[PDB]
Amino acid sequence: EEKYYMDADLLREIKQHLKQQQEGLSHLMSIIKDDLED
Amino acid sequence: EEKYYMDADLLREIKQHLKQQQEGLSHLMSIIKDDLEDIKLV
Amino acid sequence: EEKYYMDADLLREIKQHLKQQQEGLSHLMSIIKDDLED
Amino acid sequence: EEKYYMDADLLREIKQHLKQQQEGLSHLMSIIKDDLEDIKLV
Ligand SMILES: [Ca+2]
Ligand SMILES: [Ca+2]
Ligand SMILES: [Ca+2]
Ligand SMILES: [Ca+2]
Ligand SMILES: [Ca+2]
Ligand SMILES: [Ca+2]
Repeated sequence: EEKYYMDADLLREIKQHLKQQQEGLSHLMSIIKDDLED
Repeated sequence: EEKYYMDADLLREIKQHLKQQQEGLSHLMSIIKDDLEDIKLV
Repeated sequence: EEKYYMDADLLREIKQHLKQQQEGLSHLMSIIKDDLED
Repeated sequence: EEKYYMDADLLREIKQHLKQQQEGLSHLMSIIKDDLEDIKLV
């Protein structure tokens, strides 16, 4: 079972990056979605 | 059929997103690399 | 009305980046979502 | 309550995503900057 030790700090930073990226994309969609469609 | 105008607000928000992505990727990749690399040749 | 000229190539690259980033995040969610929840 | 193990597959896919993000941001930011900057001092 291949697995990787990490501290809570590193896992938190990974989680935060994914969350913030999604939030950013959703923010952009709120501007550009209606242009992609018309 | 080949050229577009983009509104200022949309361009501003895109540039801000890309800048923030970049700052985030750079930090995250550096800390992942340094934490997982536990033995390094001097 | 402040606006910015660009060619189809540049707009396509912007669109592709946003689409590919979303796809990547959705891909990661298909692995990590059940860990975030339990 | 302070340390974790991450499975190999999840780590692999995260690293791949970050690498791909980075390659994409670098390219996109460079072409945006160069296209919008239309006058440059020699
Ligand atoms: Ca719009
Ligand atoms: Ca407009
Ligand atoms: Ca370490
Ligand atoms: Ca999982
Ligand atoms: Ca496991
Ligand atoms: Ca130009």
